[PDB]
Amino acid sequence: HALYACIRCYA
Repeated sequence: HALYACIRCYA
């Protein structure tokens, strides 16, 4: 949804 959570998700 936002770039930062996308990062969280892949991490």
